[PDB]
Amino acid sequence: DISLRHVSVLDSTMAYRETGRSDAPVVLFLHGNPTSSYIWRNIIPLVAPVAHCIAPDLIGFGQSGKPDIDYRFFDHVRYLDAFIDKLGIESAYLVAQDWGTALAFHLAARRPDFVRGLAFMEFIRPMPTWDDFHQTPQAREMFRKFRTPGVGEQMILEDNVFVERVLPGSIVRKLSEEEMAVYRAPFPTPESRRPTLRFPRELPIAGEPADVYSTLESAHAALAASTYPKLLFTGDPGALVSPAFAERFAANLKNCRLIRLGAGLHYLQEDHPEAIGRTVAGWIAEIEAAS
Ligand SMILES: [Cl-]
Ligand SMILES: [Cl-]
Repeated sequence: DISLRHVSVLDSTMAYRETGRSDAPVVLFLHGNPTSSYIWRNIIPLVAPVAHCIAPDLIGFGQSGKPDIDYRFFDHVRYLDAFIDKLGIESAYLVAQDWGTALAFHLAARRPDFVRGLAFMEFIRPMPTWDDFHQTPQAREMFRKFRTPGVGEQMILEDNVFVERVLPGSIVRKLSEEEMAVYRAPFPTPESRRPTLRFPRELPIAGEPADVYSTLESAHAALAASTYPKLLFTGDPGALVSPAFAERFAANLKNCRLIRLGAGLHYLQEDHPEAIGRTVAGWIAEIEAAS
């Protein structure tokens, strides 16, 4: 059974999904834009036998509160940090996708000993040019429009394009009507959609925004030097991560195994939950037995 809980955090509240035996290591699942802990619903039960699974809804997403903030990357850093402290988590495996990987990389860079292992996919990295972002002309044009004043507000705040187009368009299988009802539930109003507009405007592309760009460059330098166990999952063709890029990226990290899932785009949990869950569970069991 998965439980949906709430925990007071800073000036607001955060929801999180929880399951697993509490005497096992913690695994923290970190979603990105514009999902929530719901995207881990078919993975968490498969890791539950070996770990204490904790999957928060980032502030402003899912069933978490909606404080009056900018929802910058650095805001998410503060709320996630506060969430981890409030639950008393002193060390954890991290499982992450999209902006959840930026949060995971930055957490690991600040507290390297916190990470028991990092399983990541479809991750954010500093992108020196627009040619380094994604793979398709239509994605490049759309995210350029997100980052254009006025245009981005119309597409995302008024028309909810990140939830209604980018999310189902970046998954191979068809989402059910109920699944899309869940994913749009946090975002019924223009004002509620602010976090899904701020995130693409935070993506580190061509040096902007400079603070995120610098921060993720440092995070990736720490990642490259780190020696904790790592799993990089990839889809084909993928989206932010192509198979060929994943192969080189993992081969240039220390202690990183590459898992090729097959047909996938950006939100790989919706196309390969059992492969991801079973692989993570076996990887944790391996690492825990090795102690
Ligand atoms: Cl996600
Ligand atoms: Cl984004």
